[PDB]
Amino acid sequence: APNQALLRILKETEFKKIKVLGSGAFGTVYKGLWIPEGEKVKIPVAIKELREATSPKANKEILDEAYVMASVDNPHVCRLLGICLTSTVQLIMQLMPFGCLLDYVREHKDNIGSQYLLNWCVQIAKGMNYLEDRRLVHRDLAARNVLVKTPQHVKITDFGRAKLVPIKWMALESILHRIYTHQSDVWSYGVTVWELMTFGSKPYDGIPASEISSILEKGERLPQPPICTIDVYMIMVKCWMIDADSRPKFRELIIEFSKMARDPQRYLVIQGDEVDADEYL
Amino acid sequence: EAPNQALLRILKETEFKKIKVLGSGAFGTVYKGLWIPEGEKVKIPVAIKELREATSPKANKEILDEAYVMASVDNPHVCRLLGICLTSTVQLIMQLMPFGCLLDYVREHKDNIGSQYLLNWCVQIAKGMNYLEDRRLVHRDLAARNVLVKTPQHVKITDFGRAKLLVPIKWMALESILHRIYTHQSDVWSYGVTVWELMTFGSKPYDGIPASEISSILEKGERLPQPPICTIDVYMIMVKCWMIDADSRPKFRELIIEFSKMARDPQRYLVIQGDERMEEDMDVVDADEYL
Ligand SMILES: *CCC(=O)Nc1ccc2ncnc(Nc3cccc(Br)c3)c2c1
Ligand SMILES: *CCC(=O)Nc1ccc2ncnc(Nc3cccc(Br)c3)c2c1
Repeated sequence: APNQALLRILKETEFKKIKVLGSGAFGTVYKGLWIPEGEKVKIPVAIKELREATSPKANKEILDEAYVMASVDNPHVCRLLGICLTSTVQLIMQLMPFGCLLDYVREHKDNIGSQYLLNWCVQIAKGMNYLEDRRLVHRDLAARNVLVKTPQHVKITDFGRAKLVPIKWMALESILHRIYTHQSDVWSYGVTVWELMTFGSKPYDGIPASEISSILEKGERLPQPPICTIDVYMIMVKCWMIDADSRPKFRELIIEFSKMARDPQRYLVIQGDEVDADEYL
Repeated sequence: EAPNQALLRILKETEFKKIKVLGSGAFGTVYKGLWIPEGEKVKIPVAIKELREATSPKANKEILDEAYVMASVDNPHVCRLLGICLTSTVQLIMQLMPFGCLLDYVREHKDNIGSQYLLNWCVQIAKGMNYLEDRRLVHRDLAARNVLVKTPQHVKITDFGRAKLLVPIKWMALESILHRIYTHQSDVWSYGVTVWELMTFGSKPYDGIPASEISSILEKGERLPQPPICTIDVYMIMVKCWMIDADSRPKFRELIIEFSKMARDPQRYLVIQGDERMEEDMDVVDADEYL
């Protein structure tokens, strides 16, 4: 029907960049402070200035992404706050205090519980299902791209493609033919999960990126994280089937983990197991 | 309701090669090959199964459930799955058993097999099948060419293609032939023929009989005949397993016990009268040395 989600346009002077968050091949990120004009309030944010090259073809393109971060309302996907109109469009968004899901697990890894890990998997599967339900391919899904609002709430948030290269996290169809379907995302999901279960291991460490396409024919994949039971590692493997049709659908993944979420210690073995923008409104 | 921490190693194909073909089921085939972990100067003897050639997805979601199972059981009497491979058409790795199919071993060293050796295998198998019936599972396919020999002192079941929970007709119960109904008691019928197989050192059950008159033969009340080296005490247990009434058949728990009695005194139940027992480099450690 009508799709009335506001796009709010902010002027740059209202907010400044503090420290750099990460770098992508085209464009970068900052964590900064938004200070509405004369409102005595400093809102924590995240800003993305475009890849500096700015030619026009890319601008009609960067904007379609802003359209999207702006048009989805779901508990599991970040929601875009503002955008800026520099010559090279910038995008604004609420900052998530606990950082990338990838960082959070490295810093409080001695403390993460089995109950906590499954809840994140079930949540992400929902966030990805919402988009697959909305017919949309993320194409870039992986640990450094899910966020932590509170250890109890996570949200997907990079859309660099959001088409409606990260090879280690891409399906075989992708590497060889640049074919992304909803099921090509599932392959990424499978590696994203392996990421949590190692609290931050680099998938395929030290394997030159070019030998990767050949490794997968040869039939090798990522190994079994320690704290994983075989019931969990099996779902990771199924997502890596060379046949895109053999992979689980994001709808079914929500369900499978919801089962394990009921009984976390039966599937995960851990030693010693046991101002806000959002506020703004 | 205890967690399942069974490992599943994923291997890349280049790490191992197929040497000679082993056996065949029309969809799928075995192989005996050599697994060579990357640059670890070791050649491990293996067995590989490249599943049946088509990869209709429907079948892939199915082939993997089998791998889940060979992987999830720890018992001295069931082979245990080592690795799997991710070709498009899934493949499976497993520790090779040096003495081959239990069906082959008995043909090549038949003039030397002793009464004590034969009963020990029966009691062992009964345990291997009980372990599965105890974990709610039907092989559906059990027969001589599917038990293996680790050492003349240790045997293990190993083929699951069917692996169902809840066609080799000569080895199937009557419920199976007419209605495809496998229960744990319908494996018992197979067991009965598997044993008859040992007691003939490899005779083809129902030889020359066209497979289609087999369902009719069984209602006529005929069955497999008495292997010579069998006393009637042993052949009776074979017949009881062939009762048309699935409820009349012996349970795998009870079979373990019955043979354990005969295993105490092998010459009182088996008559052999030869009775008494007993260039290719080695780079090569069998399944155990490598974790
Ligand atoms: C791990 C470093 C990091 O990305 N941390 C972080 C914290 C909170 C966030 N809140 C909102 N956005 C992002 N990242 C980000 C990436 C791309 C585009 C946008 Br506007 C925001 C984070 C990231
Ligand atoms: C009698 C020929 C034969 O099957 N020999 C043989 C020796 C050792 C084995 N070790 C492991 N597996 C098998 N067979 C087999 C069949 C199906 C699937 C798998 Br991965 C292995 C044998 C067989």
